[PDB]
Amino acid sequence: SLLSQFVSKTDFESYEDFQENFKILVPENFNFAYDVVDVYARDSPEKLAMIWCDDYGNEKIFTFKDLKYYSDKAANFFVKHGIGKGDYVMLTLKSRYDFWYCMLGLHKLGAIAVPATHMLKTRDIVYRIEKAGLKMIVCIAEDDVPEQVDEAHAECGDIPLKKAKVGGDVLEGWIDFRKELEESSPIFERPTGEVSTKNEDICLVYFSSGTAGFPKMVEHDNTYPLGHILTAKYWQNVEDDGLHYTVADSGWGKCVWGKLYGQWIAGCAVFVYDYDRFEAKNMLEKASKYGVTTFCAPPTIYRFLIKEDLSHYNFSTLKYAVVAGEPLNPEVFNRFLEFTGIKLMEGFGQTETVVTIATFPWMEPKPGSIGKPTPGYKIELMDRDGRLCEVGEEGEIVINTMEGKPVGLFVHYGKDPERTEETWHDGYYHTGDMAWMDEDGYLWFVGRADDIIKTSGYKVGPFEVESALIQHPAVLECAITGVPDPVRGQVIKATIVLTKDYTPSDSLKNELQDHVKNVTAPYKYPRIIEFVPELPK
Amino acid sequence: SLLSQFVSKTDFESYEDFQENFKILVPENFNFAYDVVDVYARDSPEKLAMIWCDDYGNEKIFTFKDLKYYSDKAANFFVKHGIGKGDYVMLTLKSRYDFWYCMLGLHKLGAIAVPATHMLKTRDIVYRIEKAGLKMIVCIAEDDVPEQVDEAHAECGDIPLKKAKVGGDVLEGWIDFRKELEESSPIFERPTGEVSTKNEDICLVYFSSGTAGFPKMVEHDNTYPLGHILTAKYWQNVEDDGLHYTVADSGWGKCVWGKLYGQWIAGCAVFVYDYDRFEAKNMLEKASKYGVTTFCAPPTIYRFLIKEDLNFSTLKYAVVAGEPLNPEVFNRFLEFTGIKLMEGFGQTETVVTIATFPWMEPKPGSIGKPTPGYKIELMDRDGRLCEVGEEGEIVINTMEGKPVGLFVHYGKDPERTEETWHDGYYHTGDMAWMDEDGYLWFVGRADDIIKTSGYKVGPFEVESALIQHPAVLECAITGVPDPVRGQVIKATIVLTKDYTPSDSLKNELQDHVKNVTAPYKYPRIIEFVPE
Ligand SMILES: [Mg+2]
Ligand SMILES: [Mg+2]
Repeated sequence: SLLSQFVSKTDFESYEDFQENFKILVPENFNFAYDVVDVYARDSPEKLAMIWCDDYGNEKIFTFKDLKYYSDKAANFFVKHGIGKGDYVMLTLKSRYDFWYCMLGLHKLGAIAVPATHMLKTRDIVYRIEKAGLKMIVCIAEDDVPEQVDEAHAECGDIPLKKAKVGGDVLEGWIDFRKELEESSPIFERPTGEVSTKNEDICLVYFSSGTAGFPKMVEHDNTYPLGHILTAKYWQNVEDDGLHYTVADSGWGKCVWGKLYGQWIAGCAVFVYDYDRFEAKNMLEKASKYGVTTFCAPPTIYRFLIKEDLSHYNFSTLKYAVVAGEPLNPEVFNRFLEFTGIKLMEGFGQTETVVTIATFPWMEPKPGSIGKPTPGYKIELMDRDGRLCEVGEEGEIVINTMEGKPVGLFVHYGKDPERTEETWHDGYYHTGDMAWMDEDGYLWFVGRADDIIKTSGYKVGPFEVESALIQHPAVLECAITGVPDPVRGQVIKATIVLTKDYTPSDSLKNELQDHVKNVTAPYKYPRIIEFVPELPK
Repeated sequence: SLLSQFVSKTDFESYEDFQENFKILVPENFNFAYDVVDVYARDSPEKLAMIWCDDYGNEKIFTFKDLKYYSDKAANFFVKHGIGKGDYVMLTLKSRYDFWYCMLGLHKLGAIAVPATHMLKTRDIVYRIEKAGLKMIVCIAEDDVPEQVDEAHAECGDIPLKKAKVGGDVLEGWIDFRKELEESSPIFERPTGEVSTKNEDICLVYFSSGTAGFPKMVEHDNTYPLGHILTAKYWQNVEDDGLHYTVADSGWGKCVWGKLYGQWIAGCAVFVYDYDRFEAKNMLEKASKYGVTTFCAPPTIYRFLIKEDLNFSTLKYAVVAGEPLNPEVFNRFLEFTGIKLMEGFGQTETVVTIATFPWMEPKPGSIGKPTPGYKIELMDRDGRLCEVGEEGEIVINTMEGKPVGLFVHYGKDPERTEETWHDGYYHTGDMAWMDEDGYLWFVGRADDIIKTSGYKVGPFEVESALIQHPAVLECAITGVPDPVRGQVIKATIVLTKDYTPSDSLKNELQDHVKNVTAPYKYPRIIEFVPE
């Protein structure tokens, strides 16, 4: 592995040793695709990078030599269609192996990758075209995505948006990605001089929900991949040798936390299972068969896995498992440990960061607690007056950046200096997450500082749902809030004032839920609706 | 002139006929630099495009051939420094003839021109760099502009921002624009295929004040220059081989309303007078000597002109826009010249939308009647249309499609775009009423935007500046009516524990705002309150 090249020291004897002695060593110029993937391709060509498979018996085994080859071809494909340094390209690719081709190709070119969920609806896509200034969309042919894109394109008018799809029939106005990719030269001339990437250049962007209005663009620089050394080597405890499996769709930040940067730096292969319908038994059988060694999933996924006879799939190779995204009930921890002999080690962070608080391998877990701060991240808890919190009091998790931006922290909200300044000022970046610290130094997440809702892993801005709801005739006014939930953390509640023409009923609730699911990504639908004569203001 | 190429017909007998029958014919693919400037450059090389001069003795006469030549050289200069299609480039060039080179060069590349005032301070420039994703700034060497840009760059970090200046000594990390332009090849090949421009491509962006927060990017597509056919031929009444003079700095939208697009389409040359301090006698003498035939200025300029004893024999037509017009200014100008000031109106987002056209008798103080193709309506709080005498918001009905000249969106701000343009109407935010004769009377903003001597100011631009001072705990910025200035900026301020109200403090707070943001925004009234 390349790990030792980027760190002060690889292994430590305790959390305290790790805190005192760990430093990421950032090279004068770092580009992940060139300095990790292409290095392996030359020095260890046959080293495994990725095991990919289907629910259709399709299997693709990628070495780093393979990934250099297809990412060079991908870079040329992008150049062919006028994509260059700084251009925003959206990727809606689920877990097609093409996602990895495109990411690496865009990194090589110095273009900007914008992964997005396949669940996006027309108005979501319009918003992202406009906010990012997208020059291209690369998407699956399935799930009516190209149709949603075309609808969005029509909304924007006859702009020169490039549209490439993976799979499917020939579509008028659409590029066939795989065909053109195969036709592309495997010789990509690395950009040099001023057109070459620098550490500070943006390479990756995620749209992330805010407390008011629509999702903001979290922009990450070329050193971001290095921050995931902490995520992969120290939190996930991956091994060169190994096969790491994080359950995450490419549309979400967790995909690159678990299926890309830090894993590959640490020399660990990644397992990708591109299924359409989650089946716990399918996931278990495939993961066991391919010999997955380390695992990450949200508590929801572990809930289904533990309802299966885990012992029947003698998951013999599983050596370490981590968890993040939803509240960890100790019962999930215990049942998993009783089946496997493995303790679920919880970690924490944000689209804007890498893992910032985690239960590291030298720590005994406190089931429910996110653990202790990651080295290099000066985590503090700040109250409403800008003062710091002592042990036992709730405050906002903030990151002290007075000595410089930690590796892995975002640069800004893209094209939004106002929101950036509001959230990051006077030497602290504000996560918007609330926690308290116990006497042992363990942190306990308590919720949001704002109106953002977290529902079984999904971060939801209330206005995303409110704006959808107000478009329905029956809605005069509405308020979207989260209500506590033991399993899902929170669920989305709509408090609605109906128009004169309508009366409250379960049927109408169904209709309004259905309306939301057709307007915006369906995970945002209000699970609880209450009809009221008036709202508080 | 190329006017007839772009319209259904040119001649009309009344406002009614014009409003009913005028239509712009938009080509399949239009790029102003190629389809207007380069056309004249080939078919009529010696045709006059621009007379440029100085307060310091300098004169430059530009034909269209000259302009093709230098804009081709400018395009290559931009390419050399990595500027291509869709790249935002800020131009802070006062009235240097270099503005024209750069604008046209950027159009040829399909890059995006962002003109800006020389008055921007560091924080203003940082904001624009970050909002636009600026890849280059081309600016004057004077007026401490390169210093403000350097401060801004330092604030942004090690970003790859190209910095080019016009004039001045060598600066570390700065490009010498004029030297490098002269070294650039005059051979430029029009980009084709994936690299070529389309009607829907953005070519021009202005930062424009909003009611809340910092200025928004008004983005205009490649067809926008055609909308100024209305502004130049019909409102300004320019003629083929005339000489049109609009008094406007290149940082502001009015410059392209008066010194570029519509004028050249109509075959009329533009007069550019790059002075540093305004002197009415100097302006009159230059305009007269060079033979200006048509004129536009804001009311403030007209007021200074009339305080002079007015031989301007070539002047045939004069228009006014940008500030409320007092009938006394109209009367005094008519008495001096025999020319009636014909008022027109619009926004950064549009071309001329309401005007006193040549067939109409002006009502001094009224902005006139709707431009053909702009379905101008007055709308109440209920989305209903207003009757005569009723104040409503000026809205533009776009249900039949976007009128030529209307902006595409607020760049990178779909939320603001949707808030202002939805359900078939673009909301201008300007309030007016219509009289019995159909003439429109402007009455103010629907929002908190302040307008002072023609300067649009978002209150938060001044509020954000003031709150940086230790003395200010809270503050509100509002407009108070002024007969000369339209409105003046007032700051109502709650002070901190350390400070005490005084005229010395007011002065320091005014000075502080002028150091932080463009100084035209300083609060002229300051009221200290307990709450
Ligand atoms: Mg480019
Ligand atoms: Mg760009």
